[PDB]
Amino acid sequence: GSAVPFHGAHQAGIATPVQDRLHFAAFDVTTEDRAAFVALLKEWTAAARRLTAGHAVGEGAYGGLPEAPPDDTGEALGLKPSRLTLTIGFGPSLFTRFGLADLRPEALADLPKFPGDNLDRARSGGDLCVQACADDPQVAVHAIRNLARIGFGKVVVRWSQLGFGKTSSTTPDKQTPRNLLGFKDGTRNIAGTEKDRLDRFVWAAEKDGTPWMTGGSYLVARRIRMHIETWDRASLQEQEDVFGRDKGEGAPVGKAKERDEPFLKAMKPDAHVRLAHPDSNGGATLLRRGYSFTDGTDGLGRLDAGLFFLAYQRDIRTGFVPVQRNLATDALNEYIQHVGSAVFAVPPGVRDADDWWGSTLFG
Amino acid sequence: GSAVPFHGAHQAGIATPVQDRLHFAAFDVTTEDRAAFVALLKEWTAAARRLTAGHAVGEGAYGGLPEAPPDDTGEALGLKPSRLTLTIGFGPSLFTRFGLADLRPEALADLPKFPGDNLDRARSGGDLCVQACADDPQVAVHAIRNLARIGFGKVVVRWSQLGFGKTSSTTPDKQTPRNLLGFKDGTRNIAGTEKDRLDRFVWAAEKDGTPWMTGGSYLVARRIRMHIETWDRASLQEQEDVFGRDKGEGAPVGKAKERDEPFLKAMKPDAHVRLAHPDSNGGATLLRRGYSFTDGTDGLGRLDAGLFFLAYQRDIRTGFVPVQRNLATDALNEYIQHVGSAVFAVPPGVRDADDWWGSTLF
Ligand code: HEM
Ligand code: HEM
Repeated sequence: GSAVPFHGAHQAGIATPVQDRLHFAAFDVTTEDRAAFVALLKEWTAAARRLTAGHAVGEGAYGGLPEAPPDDTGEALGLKPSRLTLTIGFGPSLFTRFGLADLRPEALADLPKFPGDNLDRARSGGDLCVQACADDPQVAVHAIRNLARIGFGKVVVRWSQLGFGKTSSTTPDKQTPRNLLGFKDGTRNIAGTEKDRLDRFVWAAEKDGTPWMTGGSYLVARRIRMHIETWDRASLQEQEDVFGRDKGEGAPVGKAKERDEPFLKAMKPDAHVRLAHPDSNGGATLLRRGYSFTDGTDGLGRLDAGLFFLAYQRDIRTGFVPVQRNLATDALNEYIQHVGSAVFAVPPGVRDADDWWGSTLFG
Repeated sequence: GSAVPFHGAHQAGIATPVQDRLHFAAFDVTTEDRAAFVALLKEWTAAARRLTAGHAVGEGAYGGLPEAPPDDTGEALGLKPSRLTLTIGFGPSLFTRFGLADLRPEALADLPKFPGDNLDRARSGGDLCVQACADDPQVAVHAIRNLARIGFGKVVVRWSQLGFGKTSSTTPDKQTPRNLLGFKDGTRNIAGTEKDRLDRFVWAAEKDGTPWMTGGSYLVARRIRMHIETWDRASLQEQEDVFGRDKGEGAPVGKAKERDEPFLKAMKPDAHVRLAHPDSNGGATLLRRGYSFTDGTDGLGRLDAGLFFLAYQRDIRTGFVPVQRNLATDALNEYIQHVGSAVFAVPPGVRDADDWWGSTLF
């Protein structure tokens, strides 16, 4: 299909079909004035309604007064909506502003330091995020560029990441995508069709303790670099032993098919799948919605490439934290490094044409 | 999703329809052994035949000996060829090695300094380049990665540039793409069907004075930063005056349709199209084939944005040089800065399955 509806009980871009491309941006707030910030949220919501339907923002990209700047910067003219979704989230640091300190959710927990972390503070944190997903990267970039422009004077862009998954024009919808290590990635995940599993593991409930967040979720972002040239010198057996699945079919060891359920005892004790599996973590289960990246080459000639990992969950303390803690001895650690991090509370959806992003928090 | 044929009188990736994604790499050579370098060119050619057909390199991505590394890194398994083209070029610095000094073509000229240039030396130059273009970014990264792996110990990556979306056209029958300033870019180019114009302006000929380059071309690459804060506060009229075309349709000033011919005297004297047009430059004409980029933020609260400009021509001295010199007074200069530069000789095509990249030189 061509467009994804913007309105709902939940924000789109979480349980809705995974699009081919990502532009993720974190913003910092520069105003102290609550009223001015609320005004921005309303203007952003109006723009998002236009963008997700394939229309220009405000009065358009051309045809207005010649002596005024155009309302829309124009680089998406002639393109389709491209299944664009725009998903907003609020960082812990937002809650030190506007008198919000007592409304920070307990489920919006600060992450501990994990072994091997090497976080760049410039590419970590942020007061706000917008996740822009679409099948055409120019559609996603146009959205971020215009939201940043509307917000100028009240917010700045802290850090930005481009990503890619599959190319849907050429690649069947049911084929699992491969990551840049060459392994199928996504086999055992929560799918958007699994209503009950979403209620149990992804959406915040009223009884969880923070009423304004009912129908929202909690997001963890990790920029994870791969040591590509080291990995490529490893033997085939070493690579398969790191994961506990074979590289060609992606079946669990001792099984024949990708979707065969794993027998954890046949994998090495520090294999990634064995450590990450819910049965190893008291039942803890995540929705993964991440994207590959390749940014260029670094000063030594090496490929700057990896996984921009995104996980959604009902509570950070019972989702990402236990699972990542259990990866302390993962065989994969030799070939990766976490170099950026942030956490966000993703509010409930925009109910109808008169609602706006953050209305349950701000009133 | 289809394959583009690899063999021909010319390399693919020039007159070919422009693909959605770019991965460009420049390499420096680290061996002094001519025979070892020739062996690398042959192994690279064999890999390129596989990659452009959607097959894995060497003996494949899996099912070999458990105790050896796979020949192919595996991340393009199950993907279509996706119009992958691989185009190789040789930089001026290459000709200081392997006894090649007297074979350097005259048409491979060093560029002069241009006013406004702020060139980063680390993201400029290179002994050789590979341009990988495809509709799928994973297919393009896979090709560059596997070529670099095969070359370990003989070549190193100097610098690379990814392009997320095209800003050029060799197919006038299809929609012209927009750059990040919001204007159509590629209306008046050279089309892949225009055989006469390609022979006059793009392909090198025997009589030009370097026999080994017959059927090849010359490439200029310029990395250009865009001052999008400054641009986004300009009025609509200011933006249109800079180019000489309207923003919505992309028609020449005063006309109704994109593809109507420009009437240059109705444009401002410093308009980009007026200064760049062949009629303003003694007939000099280019094949433009560039892509947009964004590499994160600038550290000052804004998105970074630019255009990786690529031009092909029969002689650098009669193509890019005169046109860029004429852009000294361009109104666009207020909004852009050139921050990287490289030139390359692009050899002729790989004729058949016994031929190899660079065979006419070596
Ligand atoms: C570059 C980093 C990573 C790579 C390359 C990677 C790769 C993979 C692969 C190939 C699988 C098996 C196929 C599948 O079920 O998806 C897998 C499964 C999984 N990964 Fe990772 N992963 C990475 C990081 C992480 C992180 C940071 C977490 C959580 C903190 C995580 C959690 C999981 C989970 C929960 C599973 C599914 C296990 C199961 O239920 O069978 N992964 N990963
Ligand atoms: C960021 C840099 C640039 C931008 C945004 C830009 C934009 C444009 C636009 C919008 C057009 C009109 C549509 C078309 O015919 O393609 C154009 C035309 C053209 N540009 Fe540029 N351009 C840039 C840099 C350059 C450079 C560096 C050169 C060559 C040195 C160049 C050469 C041309 C030529 C030859 C034309 C066609 C003129 C004609 O025959 O009508 N441009 N450019």
